Amino acid sequence: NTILPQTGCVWQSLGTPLSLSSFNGLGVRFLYSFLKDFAGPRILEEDLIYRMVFSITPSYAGTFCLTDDVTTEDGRAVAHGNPMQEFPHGAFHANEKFGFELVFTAPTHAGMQNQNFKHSYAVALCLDFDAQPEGSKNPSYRFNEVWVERKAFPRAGPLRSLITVGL
Amino acid sequence: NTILPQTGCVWQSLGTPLSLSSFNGLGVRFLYSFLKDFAGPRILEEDLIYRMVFSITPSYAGTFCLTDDVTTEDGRAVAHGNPMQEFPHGAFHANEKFGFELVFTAPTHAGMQNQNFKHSYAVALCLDFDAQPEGSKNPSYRFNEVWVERKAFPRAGPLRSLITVGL
Amino acid sequence: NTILPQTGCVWQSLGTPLSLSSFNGLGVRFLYSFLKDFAGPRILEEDLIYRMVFSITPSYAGTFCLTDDVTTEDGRAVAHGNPMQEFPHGAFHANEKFGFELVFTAPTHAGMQNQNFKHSYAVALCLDFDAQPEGSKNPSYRFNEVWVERKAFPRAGPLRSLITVGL
Amino acid sequence: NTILPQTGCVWQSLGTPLSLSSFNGLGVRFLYSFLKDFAGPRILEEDLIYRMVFSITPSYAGTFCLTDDVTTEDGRAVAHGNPMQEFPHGAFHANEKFGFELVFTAPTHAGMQNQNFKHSYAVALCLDFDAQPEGSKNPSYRFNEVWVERKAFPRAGPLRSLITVGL
Amino acid sequence: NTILPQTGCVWQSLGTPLSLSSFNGLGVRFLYSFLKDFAGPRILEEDLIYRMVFSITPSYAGTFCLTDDVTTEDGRAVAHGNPMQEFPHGAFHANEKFGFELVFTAPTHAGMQNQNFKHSYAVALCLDFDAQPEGSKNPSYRFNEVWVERKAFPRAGPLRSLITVGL
Amino acid sequence: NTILPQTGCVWQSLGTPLSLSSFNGLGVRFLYSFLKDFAGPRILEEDLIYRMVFSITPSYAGTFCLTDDVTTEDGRAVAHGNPMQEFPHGAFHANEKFGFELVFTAPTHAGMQNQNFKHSYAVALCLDFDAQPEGSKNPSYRFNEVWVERKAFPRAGPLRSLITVGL
Repeated sequence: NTILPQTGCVWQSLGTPLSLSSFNGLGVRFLYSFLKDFAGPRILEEDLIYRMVFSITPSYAGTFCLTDDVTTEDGRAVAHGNPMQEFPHGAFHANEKFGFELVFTAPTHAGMQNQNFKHSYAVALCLDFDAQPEGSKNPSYRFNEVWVERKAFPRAGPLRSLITVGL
Repeated sequence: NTILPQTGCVWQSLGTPLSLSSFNGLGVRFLYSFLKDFAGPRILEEDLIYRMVFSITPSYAGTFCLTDDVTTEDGRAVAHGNPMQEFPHGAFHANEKFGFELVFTAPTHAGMQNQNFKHSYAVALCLDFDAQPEGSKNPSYRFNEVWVERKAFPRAGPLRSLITVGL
Repeated sequence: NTILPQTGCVWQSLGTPLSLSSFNGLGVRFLYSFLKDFAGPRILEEDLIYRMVFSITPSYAGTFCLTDDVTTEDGRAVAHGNPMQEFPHGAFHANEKFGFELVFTAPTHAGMQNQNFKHSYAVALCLDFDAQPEGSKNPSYRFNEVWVERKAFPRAGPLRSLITVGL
Repeated sequence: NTILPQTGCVWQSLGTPLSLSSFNGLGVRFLYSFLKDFAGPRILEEDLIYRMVFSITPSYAGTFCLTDDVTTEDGRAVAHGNPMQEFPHGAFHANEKFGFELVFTAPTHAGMQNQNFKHSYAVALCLDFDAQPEGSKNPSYRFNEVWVERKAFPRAGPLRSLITVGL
Repeated sequence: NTILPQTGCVWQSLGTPLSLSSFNGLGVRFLYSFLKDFAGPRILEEDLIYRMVFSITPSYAGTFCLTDDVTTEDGRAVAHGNPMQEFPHGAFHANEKFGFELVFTAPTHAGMQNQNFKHSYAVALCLDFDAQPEGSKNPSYRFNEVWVERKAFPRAGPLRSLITVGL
Repeated sequence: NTILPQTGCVWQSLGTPLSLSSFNGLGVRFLYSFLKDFAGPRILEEDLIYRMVFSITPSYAGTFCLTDDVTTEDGRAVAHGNPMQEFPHGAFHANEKFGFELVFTAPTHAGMQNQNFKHSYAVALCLDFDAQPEGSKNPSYRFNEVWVERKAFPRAGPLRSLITVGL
């Protein structure tokens, strides 16, 4: 029924949905913007990340890809490069849900340390919207679920400081 | 740092805060009203319940107790009986946080099945507010945390149906 | 001298006598009305019940039987079906004592869970009084003893909270 | 939750409450008056008695003690001696509950045979009430619980003579 | 030739066909309405249910699904929610036979106790009929077979009470 | 509670009641007329039959017996021979239920093959009604239960062809 984790790993959810705008025909969002928001326990610089799973609902049609080259000079991201070919890509229709999973690896081991997603491994997620009518409206999009696979940590409980009265 | 569960148990949280009113000088809330709201997995009729932990913030001063006899005839609960003496009781001040833990047991085993909290084991939680001024305002109260200790179930993950595109 | 219980069971008494009326020629009383009154420890929904023993003293003559079909539309029970043939039946005389024992079983094990006596196993006890004189008086009846066979629980003692002074 | 009995003993209750009067400023009651009233099985002359537990609710203030010397000449007990110092003693307030436990021993073994509480071991319980107003009212007192610890006997059951009809 | 049961289970049939009406464009029937009708032996509250198999013949075209949310306010069921995705769904044509099998499970074991189909697991079966002509006729439907998989119980035989004469 | 089958046998019921007429003072029915109607699985020519159990309700008084000689020339059976003395016989009253069991054997083994009940082992069942009033009414009779003991065959299930839709 659910995707199973590896031998010593667990899954963790982001917790809240989020909505963004088109902002000049395409939307770009770096993977380190998502990773700095998990808060059950936070993620440290040297923590290995194994997988990620997404779920988006757009309001138009277009294509998506994962790219490393992103050209921008002020605010808006204006252009990007060619899709990388170890991460999925494809096209989507309006008001339909699509989702994918990413796998991360290093030349000598499985996983990637959290600090590397900011130096030398700065992958981004780009959505391309096609139509260009004069009278129009910026096609927005909304994230419904974000998951990350980490090393196993203990389950949450209640704090002893909660108990003031006694028996 | 946190309260540890028993040998084969786990903790589970209710998820959202809630606020109620005084409603004629005292507030009563049966424990089966709380138990029908847990939703990670739901609780079934024959599931054993071991403990509970609470956290409330009132807006006046008074006393609290756990009682089995509750007299009511329409809507409002008007009067209650004497506090049971295997569950805590005490007094609280205005705008201060107090919390306690409950333990449940049977004559032959530890725990209590969920269905019994509605027949023959219908415990309630009662808050008594003292002052009676003519010009006044119904002292409200707010729950900040509710936890229950259950049998161990597997951790949540993402659903395979989330993935539409592929590599 | 006394009836012996099974290998891991004990007997328990109801504690108090009770008297009822004829109420239109016959009296009906469901077995779940008796079982909700035992109070040494109370009985829970999933507790297995093995046997029962009764003792009644009527004030007229008639017949008794255990039946599952009972027709009633408001208050009074007006008519019943045919006696079941795994439970006793017979006739009685006025101001004489009669008593019997019942045995309960399931298709795969001995006993019956307490909750079932309310759904799909709702047996009732019916007393039929014969005479129909114009000038008359409702023949009453009185229970002298009720016993149930349960799983073994520990004997009653005194509570530590009883002792205030010390040596 | 409850006081545990010794290795081969059981507890037994007296069954009914009882109320007495002050009767000239103090009330005296010998322990053999209580012991001749237990009736589940009765107590025989050579049965060893181990402990006793009491619970009283008075209607005034005063002191209580266990004494062996009691002076009386007709009806009323008029004066008593000094409290023994292997049994508790203390003071009590009006309309409050107090209780204690007694331990009995012999120079060579634990316990005391029932017949001795009448010859050479005739302990009594005395309640002293203090105030002496002209306009007054005899301070009464009421026993709420009496328990005795005995040798183990089998649990009560129903009698075979109860069953007249059959299957 | 036939579907095989699990290691310690048996199949049982409902015995009789049944016909219903459309009643404002859709028909809803809770699974606990079917389960209270098996009568070879009846089903008790704590009996585990493993599977079910159906067979229906409609008189129009439409779709079917299993849903937990059903909105109704008096008699008629007026609207329902979204189909659950662990139970089948699809479309059917007029005067053709379709059938399916359901599987039930819990977070820790296989099966579901009979009492849960009424609290917190109240699944329903809904049939949607499409056409809306002014001159029309309520599309009826008819059940041809209903089966349930249970724990093994012994085969039926004749009762000794049948034999009156002898050799 | 029920009659137990032999070491490798099972019981099977006929399924439906049936009513017949008196037809000139006596009714005759050969045992092969009953055996050709069982239909769960049908019975083959070489299948061994061990026992049979009956249950009839008449509308008059008379006698019954099992006989091999039956004289008839057209339709009606007019006369029969003497009762066999390895099968029961007796008398019955009006509107009362009577029933019996038959045992079948061969000179070298237990049982009798189904084909033999038509050649050389053609037993019949005859009911004799006594009264002969001019103004009268043909005394009818009705079978309530018929059972046969066979070799063990597997329990019924549902057919795979029932399932058209899928998950």
